[PDB]
Amino acid sequence: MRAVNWNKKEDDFSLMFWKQNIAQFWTEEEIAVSSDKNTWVQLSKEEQIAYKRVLGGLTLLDTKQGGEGMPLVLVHLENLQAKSVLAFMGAMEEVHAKSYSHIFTTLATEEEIDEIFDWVDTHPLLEKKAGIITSYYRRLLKPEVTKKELYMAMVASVFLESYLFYSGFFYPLYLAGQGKLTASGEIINLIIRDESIHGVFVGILAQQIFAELSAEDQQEVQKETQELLMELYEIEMAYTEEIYTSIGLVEDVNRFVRYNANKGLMNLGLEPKFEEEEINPIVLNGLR
Amino acid sequence: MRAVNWNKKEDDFSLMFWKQNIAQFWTEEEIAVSSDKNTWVQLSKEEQIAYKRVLGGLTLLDTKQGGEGMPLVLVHLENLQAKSVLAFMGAMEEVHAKSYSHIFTTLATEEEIDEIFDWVDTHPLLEKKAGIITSYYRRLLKPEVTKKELYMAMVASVFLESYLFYSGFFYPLYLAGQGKLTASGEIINLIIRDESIHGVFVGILAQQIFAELSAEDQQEVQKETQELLMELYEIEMAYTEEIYTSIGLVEDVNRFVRYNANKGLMNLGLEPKFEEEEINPIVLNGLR
Ligand SMILES: [Mn+2]
Ligand SMILES: [Mn+2]
Ligand SMILES: [Mn+2]
Ligand SMILES: [Mn+2]
Repeated sequence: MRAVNWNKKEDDFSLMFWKQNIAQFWTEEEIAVSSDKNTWVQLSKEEQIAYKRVLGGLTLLDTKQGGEGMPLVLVHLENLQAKSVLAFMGAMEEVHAKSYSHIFTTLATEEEIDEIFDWVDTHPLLEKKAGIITSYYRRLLKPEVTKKELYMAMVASVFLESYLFYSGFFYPLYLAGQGKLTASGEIINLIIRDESIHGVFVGILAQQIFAELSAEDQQEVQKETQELLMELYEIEMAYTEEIYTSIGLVEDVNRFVRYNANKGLMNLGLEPKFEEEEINPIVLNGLR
Repeated sequence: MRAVNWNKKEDDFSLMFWKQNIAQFWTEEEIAVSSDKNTWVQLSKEEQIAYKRVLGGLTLLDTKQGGEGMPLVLVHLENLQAKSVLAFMGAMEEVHAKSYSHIFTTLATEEEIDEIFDWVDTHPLLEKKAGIITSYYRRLLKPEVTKKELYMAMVASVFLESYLFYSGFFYPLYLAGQGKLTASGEIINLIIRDESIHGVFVGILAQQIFAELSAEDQQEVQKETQELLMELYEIEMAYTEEIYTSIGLVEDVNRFVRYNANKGLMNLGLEPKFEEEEINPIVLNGLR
C-alpha cells in the first residue's frame, strides 16, 4: 500500500497548490468585526435581513463542501499529492463556516442567530440547490466508482466553489465597496481568495479525468454538465428574486451570478455560456 | 438541510478541540533539519536504515489517516461541530506526511528515497496492518452506516492514532533523547502532540456512539475491539523484531508499544490490557 512521496511528483501542480493553500492560511480570530456595528445599525431592517439570510446560505454551502464535497472526491483520487491538497481545502471550508458564526455574533442576538439557522434548514430553495450538488457527492459512497461519476462530482464541486457561492458573496462585497460592514467584508474577501483556488484546482483534476474518458462518456458528461449549469441557474434566479427584491438589487446580483458561472465553466476548460458583462463597480471596489 | 451553527453547542468539547487544533497549527517550513546531517553521519548503516524504514511506515499511516480514516468517519458523523474538528485533523495528517518527506530530503538521496517508498509499498507487515485498519474505514463507503460500523471505524482510528504509530515514533525519540537528529526529533514531537489530541478526540466520539448502541451490539463490538487489539499486537511484535533486531532495541520498543496500546484503550474508555511498565528514560528525554 502506497504512502505519499513528495520526492516523486505525481503531477505538475499539486505542490504549488499545497504551498498556496498554506500561504493563505487564516482563522477568524485574526479579524475582529465589532467595528462593523456602527454601519450595521444604519442599515434598514430589509438590508439586515438580506445580509443575515445570504450569510446563512453561504454557511450551508461551506458546511456541505467541507463535510461531503472535499472528503468524498478526495477518497476516490489515486493521486496522493492531490488528495493532500483536497484534505487541506476541506479543512478550510470548516474555517470559513466557523467565520460566518463569528460575524453573526456581532450582528445578531443568540435568538436571532438560531432563527437564521432554522430558516436555512427549512428553506426550500437552499434544500433544492444543496440537494442537487450533494447528490453527485453521495453517489461516491461506494467502494468502486466510475470516472463519469467522479468527474461529475468534480463538476458539481467547481460549480459550488466558483458559481453557487456568488449570489451570497455579492452582498457583503457590495456593502463593503460602499464602506459598510468593511471588517466582515475583509473576512469574505479571505474566503473568496480560498474558493477561487479551490475551484481552479478541482477544475484541473476534472479536466485530467475528462481526458481519460471514452468519446461516448465525454459526450454524456458534457450533456450532464450543461444541464446541471442551467438547473442550478434556474434555482439561483429564484433565490436572488427572493432575497434581493426587497432591496432592489435582483438584476445586479443576476449579472454577478452569470459572470461567476462563466468562471466556473472556464475552470473546467469549457466555453462561457452567458454574455460578457462588466462586474458591478461597487462590488469591484469591495474586492479591492 | 442543516448548516453548522457554532452559536448553539452540539456538545461540551468540540469547540475546545477546534481551538486547540488551530492553536497547535504548524507546517514543515518552520523547522529546518539540515543541521541533523552532522549526527546522521555518526550513525551506522543499520541505524540509518532503521530510521528511514520507521519514517516510511509513519508516512503510510498518516497517508491512510488523512485520506481514508478522517474523511470517512467525518462524513458519517451527525454532529457538525465535531465533523469540523475531524476535517482539520485530517488536513494535519497530510501536513505530517509531507513533513516526513522534508526529513527524507536531508537524510537521503532522491534514489534512496524512492527505494524506501518502494519498500513501504511492498512490505508485508505494513500491508497487513494498514489493510486491517482501512478495512473498517472502507466499510463506511455506503450511503448509510450502522452505529456498530461507525464505532468500529472509530476504534480502528484510535488504535492507529494512539498505538500503531508508536513502534515508529520510538526511534526518532530515542535518538533525539541522545542528542542525535534533534531537528527531526522536534518535528516528530509536533506530530506526536497532534496525534495525542486526535486519539483523545476520536475516543470521546467512540464512547458516545458506544453508549447509544443496543446491549447486543455493545457486546459484539466489545469483543471485536479486544480481538482487534491483539490481532494488531501480534503484527506489531513481528514488525519490531524485523526493524529493531539489527540495533538491539526490540524489547525496548515492545514495552513502548504496550504503554501506548494502554493509552489507546484509555482513550476509548476501556481498561488497560498490558502490565504497567515505566517509560524508557532515553525516550522520555527525547520527548522533553
Ligand atoms: Mn469555503
Ligand atoms: Mn472552497
Ligand atoms: Mn498524523
Ligand atoms: Mn492523527
